[PDB]
Amino acid sequence: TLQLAIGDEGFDPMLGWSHGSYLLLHSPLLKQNEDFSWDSLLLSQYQPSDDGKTWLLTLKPDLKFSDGSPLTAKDVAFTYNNAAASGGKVDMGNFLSAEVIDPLNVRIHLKAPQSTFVNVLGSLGIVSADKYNAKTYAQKPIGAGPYRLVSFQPGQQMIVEANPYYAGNKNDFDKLIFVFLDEDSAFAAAQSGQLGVVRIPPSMAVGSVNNMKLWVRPSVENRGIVFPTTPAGKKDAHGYPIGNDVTADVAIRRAINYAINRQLLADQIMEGHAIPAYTGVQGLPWNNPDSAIKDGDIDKAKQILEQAGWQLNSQGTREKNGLPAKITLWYTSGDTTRRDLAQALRSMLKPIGIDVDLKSGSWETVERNMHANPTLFGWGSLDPMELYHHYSSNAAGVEYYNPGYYKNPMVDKHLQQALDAPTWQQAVPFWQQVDWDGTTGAGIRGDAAWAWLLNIQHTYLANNCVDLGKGTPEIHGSWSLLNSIDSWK
Repeated sequence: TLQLAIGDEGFDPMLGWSHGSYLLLHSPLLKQNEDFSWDSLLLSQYQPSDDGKTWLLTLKPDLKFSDGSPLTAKDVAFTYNNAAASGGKVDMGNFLSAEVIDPLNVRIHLKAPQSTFVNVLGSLGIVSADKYNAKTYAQKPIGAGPYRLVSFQPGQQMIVEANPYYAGNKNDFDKLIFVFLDEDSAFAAAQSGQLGVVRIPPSMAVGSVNNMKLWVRPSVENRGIVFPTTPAGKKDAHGYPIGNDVTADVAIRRAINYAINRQLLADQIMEGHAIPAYTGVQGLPWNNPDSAIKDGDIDKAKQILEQAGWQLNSQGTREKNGLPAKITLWYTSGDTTRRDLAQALRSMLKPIGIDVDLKSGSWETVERNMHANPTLFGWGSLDPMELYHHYSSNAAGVEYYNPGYYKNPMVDKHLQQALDAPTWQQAVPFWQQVDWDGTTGAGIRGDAAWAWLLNIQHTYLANNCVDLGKGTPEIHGSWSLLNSIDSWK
């Protein structure tokens, strides 16, 4: 037994993998290693075709779900076909269909080559063709994860037991209880010795708890400001304004990037539980290894602005051809740390004479303003596909992606070369050129489409006897701790 307080309450793999909770009870076909390569949990073999439009998957013969029913090609095919089912929350634009070849073999058909399809194999949990959404009386959820539901009490707790049919490696906890608490009850329960693990906010200045220690775990979770890259004038299909005449100037974006002191933001806002990020894929293999800069450099930021024609006007604000550098940074309301960061960003930019006003609202309000204004966002992903979402001209203005309508046809070309690669390892050099290819890019040396700021580290208090192990950096989502669950002792 172990009791954890890692966040509130779903577990349905068809809702996708933006959150980690599905991993308690379900399993994808592959699992990512700490070094970013893939291990097969459920497959003996997988192979893309040379044209890249076909993948063949071979299941191990001895697979069952958590109720003891068999996990077969049919289940994998159903899972993929159904996740692609039209009003689905999973992104399966490039996927066409999954065919059963025999009970141990599935062929996937894609519209075009996609090096990142390996990430879908390693993320989409496999559900039962027979049992998924059957709504049968008395039937618990059925998956192939390491645990199995025993009981669920909304607003209170969940109890699970080790899944005896699990294809992977068992940990040392036969039973887990996940309690759904508020921070104060969490700490009281932690001090009482009731809880063995508690997620705490990274921005908390945590002290000592009795018989507990602090684990700081790396994450892909990040923060950044995305800039409108074109000038004002146009509108989108809902009448929302696109462009900003100030941030359309690359000198502004570069200057802001150089002026911000990331480390200082880490130490002052996030209690040192963050690291500077200069790109949206900091720490990952597909990060360009020369994309970092020496920041918190007001002098250099100033030179940058002067050489591009931004001169201090009489009001102490930078100006170019009668346009003063007055911008509004929009961010989502309801989180005091996000406000703190927004304010810090204003205060760091005053000294170079860019006047940043602050505005928050609901998502719905932010949606209307995000194409006309620099906007603070939190992203982060273990999938390089994310670079395409940020920087492809085809992602421009699709939902929350590429809100700044950034378009650079060389970056499009490198994204496409990365998608065309035959392994993710062979894609890496092309993903890296997205930032900078010797001549152009999306990154600071090139178009500075963003001011990336930080990667957050996730923080947990754990009883002294608990080892949370290792894994990939945690996702940006709730229950992100579970990526390491097969290695708890």
